[PDB]
Amino acid sequence: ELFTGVVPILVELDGDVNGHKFSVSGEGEGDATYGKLTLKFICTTGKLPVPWPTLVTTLVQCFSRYPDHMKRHDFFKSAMPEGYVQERTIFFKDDGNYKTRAEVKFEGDTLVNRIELKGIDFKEDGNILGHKLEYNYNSHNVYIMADKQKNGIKVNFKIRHNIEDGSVQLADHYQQNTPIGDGPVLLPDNHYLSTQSALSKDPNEKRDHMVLLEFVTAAGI
Amino acid sequence: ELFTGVVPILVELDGDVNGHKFSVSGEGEGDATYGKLTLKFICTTGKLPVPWPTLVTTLVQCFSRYPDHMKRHDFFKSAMPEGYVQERTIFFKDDGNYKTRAEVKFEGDTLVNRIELKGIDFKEDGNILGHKLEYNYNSHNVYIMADKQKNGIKVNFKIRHNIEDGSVQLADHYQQNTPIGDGPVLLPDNHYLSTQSALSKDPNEKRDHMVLLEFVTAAGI
Repeated sequence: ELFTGVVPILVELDGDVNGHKFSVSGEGEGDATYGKLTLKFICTTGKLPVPWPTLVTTLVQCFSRYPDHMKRHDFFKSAMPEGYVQERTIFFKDDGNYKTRAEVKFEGDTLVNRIELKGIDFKEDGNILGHKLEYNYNSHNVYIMADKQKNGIKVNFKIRHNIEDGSVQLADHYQQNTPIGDGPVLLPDNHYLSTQSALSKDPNEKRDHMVLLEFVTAAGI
Repeated sequence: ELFTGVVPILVELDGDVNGHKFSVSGEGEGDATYGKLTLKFICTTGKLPVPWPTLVTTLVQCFSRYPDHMKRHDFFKSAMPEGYVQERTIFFKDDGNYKTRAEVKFEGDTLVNRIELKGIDFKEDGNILGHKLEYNYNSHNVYIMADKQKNGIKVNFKIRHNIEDGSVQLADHYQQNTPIGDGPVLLPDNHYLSTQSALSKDPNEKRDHMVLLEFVTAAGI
């Protein structure tokens, strides 16, 4: 019953991409029982140097709806409330790469996801730094597998960001999660997470930001 | 100022696919100024014979946010409140096809979209009738062009529905819209509509249904 109700969420990211330093603070709430996520992110350091869509996977998979018969495969919720470290190496096809480390744990009533991001090799003529990506999102299947030795899971999927000239920027994701505590955690059978995401703005919001709504449901078992 | 506020929406579809007759009633509201759409659809004839995702494009493009400098390209809103007839021939790659005719007009305070759908050639072993499609949606760019002679627009795009085995069902859309009134309507320059859609369920909803949230913004000018 840690996630049985609507849980408040706080996201804090400090990043660095080709020297361009910035920060993003996010607020929202998620309903696990429904896999619904509702968040708002403001770029507290001015104008975001990178497209908002490229930070979507970075800025809380524990809010996924795991159907009843899969509750024994929910590593995310089983690491709570102590948490898990989420690391990723995301490769933007024919452009730079992001390296992010984040710890997502409960801090009282709020589920907090603190992250650090470093991105490099981004061409200044590229989609990413060129800001040639459209403000929208597709739906992908996120693949999970247990990592026995490390006592976590290995996750992996490819994101397809849309470019304004009907092209598609691919972004390969290499993700790993380990619990932060020493208590046993649920190591799951192979399965994926079907996730849908939608980006919108906010009229009454003056600062640079992104509104993100997202639905996630576990499957493959 | 017909669409300046939140407008209520009513969708009514009666369909026939390979003989399987059914009806879908939908309710919701849209905010044009924001391009946000929020609708809920119930299958009033029992269990929907076709996957809910295949009816998404069928079940009100006048709720798109047309940035200020494009208000002269908004055919949809310029046909109001009298309306427009929206016809489509959608071809499901390697499977059947849908033929839908719908009139969408204002009926008092509510924007009503009444539709008739006939689908044929759907293989019983196919994705569609086989219900092998996942309950989710991608984002596509809907292409508009004026149709001088007919006094409307020709619209066209391809939808990529996801299949549970990481495949992609393509669905070619051939759409045409003509005003219902004889007053002059705005014929637009070529441009597209960037649309994002997300499907979800509803806990307190017992009947067969689909919850659809959708963001649309005009571009290409």
